[PDB]
Amino acid sequence: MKTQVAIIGAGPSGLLLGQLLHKAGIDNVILERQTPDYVLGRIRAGVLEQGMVDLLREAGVDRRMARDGLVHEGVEIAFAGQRRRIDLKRLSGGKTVTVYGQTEVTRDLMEAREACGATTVYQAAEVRLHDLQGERPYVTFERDGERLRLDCDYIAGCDGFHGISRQSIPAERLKVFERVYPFGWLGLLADTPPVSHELIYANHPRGFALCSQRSATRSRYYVQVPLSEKVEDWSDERFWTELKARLPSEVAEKLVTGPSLEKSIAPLRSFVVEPMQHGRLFLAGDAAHIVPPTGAKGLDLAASDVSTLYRLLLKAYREGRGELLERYSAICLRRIWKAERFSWWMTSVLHRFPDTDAFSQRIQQTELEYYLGSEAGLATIAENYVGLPYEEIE
Amino acid sequence: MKTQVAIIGAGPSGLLLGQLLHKAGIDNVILERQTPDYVLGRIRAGVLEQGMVDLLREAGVDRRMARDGLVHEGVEIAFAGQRRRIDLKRLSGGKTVTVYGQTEVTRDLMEAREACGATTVYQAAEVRLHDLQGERPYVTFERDGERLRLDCDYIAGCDGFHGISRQSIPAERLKVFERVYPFGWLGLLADTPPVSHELIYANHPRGFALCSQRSATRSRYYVQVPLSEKVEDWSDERFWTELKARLPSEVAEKLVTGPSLEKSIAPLRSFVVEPMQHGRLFLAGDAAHIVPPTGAKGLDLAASDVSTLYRLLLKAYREGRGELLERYSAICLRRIWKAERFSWWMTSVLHRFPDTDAFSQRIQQTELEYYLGSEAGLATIAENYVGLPYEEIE
Ligand SMILES: Cc1cc2nc3c(=O)[nH]c(=O)nc-3n(C[C@H](O)[C@H](O)[C@H](O)COP(=O)(O)OP(=O)(O)OC[C@H]3O[C@@H](n4cnc5c(N)ncnc54)[C@H](O)[C@@H]3O)c2cc1C
Ligand SMILES: Cc1cc2nc3c(=O)[nH]c(=O)nc-3n(C[C@H](O)[C@H](O)[C@H](O)COP(=O)(O)OP(=O)(O)OC[C@H]3O[C@@H](n4cnc5c(N)ncnc54)[C@H](O)[C@@H]3O)c2cc1C
Repeated sequence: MKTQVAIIGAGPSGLLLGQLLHKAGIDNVILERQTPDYVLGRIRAGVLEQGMVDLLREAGVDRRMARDGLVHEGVEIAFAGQRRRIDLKRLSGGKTVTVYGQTEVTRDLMEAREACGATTVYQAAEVRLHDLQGERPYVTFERDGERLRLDCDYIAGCDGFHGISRQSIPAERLKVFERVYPFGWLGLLADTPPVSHELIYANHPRGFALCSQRSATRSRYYVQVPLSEKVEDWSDERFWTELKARLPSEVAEKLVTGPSLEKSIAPLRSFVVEPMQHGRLFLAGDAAHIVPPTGAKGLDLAASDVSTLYRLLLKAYREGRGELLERYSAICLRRIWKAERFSWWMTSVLHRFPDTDAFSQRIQQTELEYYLGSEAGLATIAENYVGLPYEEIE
Repeated sequence: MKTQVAIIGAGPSGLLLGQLLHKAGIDNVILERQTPDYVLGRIRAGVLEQGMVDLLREAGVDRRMARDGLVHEGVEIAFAGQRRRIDLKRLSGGKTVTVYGQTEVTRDLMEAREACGATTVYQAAEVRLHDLQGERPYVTFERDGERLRLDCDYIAGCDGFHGISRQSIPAERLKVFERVYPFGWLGLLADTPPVSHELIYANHPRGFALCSQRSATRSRYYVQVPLSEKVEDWSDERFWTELKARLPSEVAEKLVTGPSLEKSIAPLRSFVVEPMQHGRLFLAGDAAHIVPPTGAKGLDLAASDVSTLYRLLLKAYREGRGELLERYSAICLRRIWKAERFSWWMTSVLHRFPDTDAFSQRIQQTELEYYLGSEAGLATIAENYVGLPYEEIE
């Protein structure tokens, strides 16, 4: 079998690269280990920034987001009795963030790709990548017991942290940067009206909590939990009590609780790999980099990687200027390390850390009292939260 | 013997409190373990901010600083080949910093106090503090073998980190916050014209370096050195070679070197104690708090403590409103913890740390690439470097 671009993974990154390219006359095939159903069970992300809003419009898939997504102009941080709002519209010069669930984003792109008739093979087993430094790479895989060959020009690894494509690169050609954090986020999605018009992040003695939303009648809540915990030990009851124990009393009394639709523990991680390419293989999104979700940056980096990868592949097919695709990693990593620093600062000022000594607790709070009470301090959080500018290409 | 205020220590803090009070008709005695000569051998500080410039004028001791001090409008940070200037005048709204040596500051106040005839006892041995929670405290001490009694109303501990007065408080009434850093600053003062019109701070692979000045013909240089080192192992030659090894090549070639006037290793420390008072005893300056010299904040906190202590003692004697001196610590500590966070951030982004793993080196550099390339990021360093506002009293 044959195609121009082969994309491994059909989550936000595989599907958006796939769509942008189909619209530009550049053929592509997506390969996904799981089912449409299993991919849609993953609740993940609520907050989108301008880059990803503009790209979903560039791929003509913006309709349901323009009606149903929520434009937010501020967010609140709760610490030590206080409750402080960062006005993102004015501390960043008009930028806002968009609340629209990741399940929904994925649904819009799964419906769009289906309508145009571009190839997608779900349940594609044991994907292997071959001949990466040659002029004609290929993907082998198994569909219902039969082992098949797909030839392409170029391969995009959009397959997440556990995907086969970063492990398909010689480990000596790669430099891994990692930090594991001693906690996870216990999440709980409920069909309840949210506790505030805006998102509330909270540093509490007992550990972190976050009040998010998916729409006017759906809510997403997290509490920081230890690496030892397991979801079957946190009953809906247990959770709501602990979430209320971590909020300002006049937020917790206004809380409308209800039964979970979904409950799960995500571990926290900072991960970068350099380079983000090998030969004809280009890693994008979570294949190449993980951030802790505290700063809402995961989909911010997927969109700029994908925007950069699409823009350089157009130049390579429409324009014959194919030399420029070796500029991929250097363009991407400048943006990855600033969103990685933002995601770590966020994480470390808002979570409770094991065997923190007296001095560092005091510094952590003073960090929050400074950045939130200073015009310039606030603007450093706000321009990072709404996304920094994109980079020059040529 | 008797006085109104007794001040333990005749460095920048004891002398400035002492002077301000003599001018307001409030009598005071200073007690100092060492000699005038030994106190003046201590080279310490080069950078002063607006609060301390204005206070030295309030105490009428500003003359030689107005002629001889240097007004600086920017400072430079060197990291990874780059060399970036923070314009402090415009990123903070007109504020500047003053380069004038601490030896000189102390000399101006030792000469002023001498002219007015206010009491100073140098070589005062084994100062003990007695009866602190009573209505009539006193200092005992020994002058040339004879053990003498000094009665006062109130005592100011302006005696540094090693002073007897913080140890004179019941250890249970105190909460100590401390961080020891795994390095020191090797310093070297030379009678050479400085390498730049402005101060250069440098993060280099080999460890930290700083290019400072005392005037157009005198220079102050430091290199970060390990806690194991001893000054007799660093010859002037050894030092100059290492300082040149840590600078941008086109700074190191322009360097005019020469023999040391002074050479010494200061260990780095963050220290806070809460409260900053006990009964009739009020700690000020370095008695109460230590910062690493990276942010030039030590004399910034001495001046606001002293300004606050003077202002509340005037109110207590001129106005009979003596209740307000229990507001001392809460007023001071708000300013101490923001200058302590600034001094730690500074310290950790610019020094080389032991068993730093791949991820944190990358974050440390990304910290520097962000704060220096963002308008808001730069303003957070600049308003902290020139000193934040002072606090409301009433
Ligand atoms: C709790 C949580 C909250 C988050 N909240 C936010 C938020 O508000 N905002 C934000 O910006 N980010 C957030 N994120 C991050 C965001 O969810 C991710 O960055 C996003 O899912 C990345 O898209 P992706 O397509 O690159 O990878 P994924 O979404 O992981 O998709 C990769 C796909 O590849 C498939 N694949 C894997 N291995 C193979 C293989 N061998 N062969 C074929 N296919 C394979 C997988 O089955 C999967 O479908 C959050 C993440 C978590 C965990
Ligand atoms: C390398 C270095 C560089 C620095 N650079 C700067 C800079 O550029 N800018 C800045 O803002 N800060 C800087 N500082 C900090 C600044 O030097 C200090 O904060 C400053 O000396 C504090 O003044 P002080 O009077 O409170 O304490 P000190 O200056 O320490 O004086 C206290 C005095 O009390 C006396 N004393 C002690 N024990 C007793 C006792 N039992 N009885 C009686 N008297 C006693 C001592 O002998 C001494 O004279 C630097 C410090 C160092 C170490």
